[PDB]
Amino acid sequence: NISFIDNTKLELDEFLFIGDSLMQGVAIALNRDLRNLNLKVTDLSKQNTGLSYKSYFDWSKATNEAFIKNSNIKYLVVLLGANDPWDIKKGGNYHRFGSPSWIDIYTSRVDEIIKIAKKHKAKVFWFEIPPVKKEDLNKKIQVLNKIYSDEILKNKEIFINTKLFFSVNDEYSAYIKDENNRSIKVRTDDGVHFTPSGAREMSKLLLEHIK
Repeated sequence: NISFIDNTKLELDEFLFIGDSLMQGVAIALNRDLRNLNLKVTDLSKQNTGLSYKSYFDWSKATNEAFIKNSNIKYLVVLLGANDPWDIKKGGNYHRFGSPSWIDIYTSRVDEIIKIAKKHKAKVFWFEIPPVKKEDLNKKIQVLNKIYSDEILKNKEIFINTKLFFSVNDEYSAYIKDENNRSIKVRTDDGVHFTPSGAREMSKLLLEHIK
C-alpha cells in the first residue's frame, strides 16, 4: 500500500470541493484560505457519501453536473473514503472489501471522477485520508489511499500527502506539533474528523501544492 511523495506545485480560476464529512471539515478552513486569494469556491461536500455508496449518491454524476453548470471551474478538490471500506453488493454479485474484484470496482469509481475533471479541462487535488484511531479501520483506509495515489499518479494529477503530518511515530495521534513546536489537538474525539486546527493543517497541505 506504499505511495510516493508528490512535490508538484501548480500556478493559479474557480475551485470545486467534493467528498464526505472529512471534506466538509477541511472545506471550512480551505474556503477561507482560498477566499484570501480572491479565488471562487463551490463546496458540494456532503455527509454520508462515498464512492462505495454510489447507488445512493453518485459523485461522478454530481461532479459532472457541477462542471456543466460552471465552465469556469478549473480545480477539483477531493477528500472522501471514510464511509467506503466495506463489502459491496451489486445485484447477485458480492465483492469482499479489498478483494481483487472489489479493488477493480473501487478503482473504476475513482478513475471516473478524475476522467470527468479531465474532460472539463480541470486539474485534480486528491487528499490522502490521514490515519484514523481505530486500528481495523486504519488498515482499510490505507488500501483506499493506495488506490487514490495510484490513480492520481497514472492520470498525472496531484496527490496531497497527509499521513506523515497527522502521525506521531508512525501512528495515529489526536495531537500534533504546530509551527511553533506546541501541541495542538487536530482530530476530534471520534478519531476520524478534524478540529478547526486540524482543518487548517489539511488546508495548508493543499496550499503547499500551489505556487
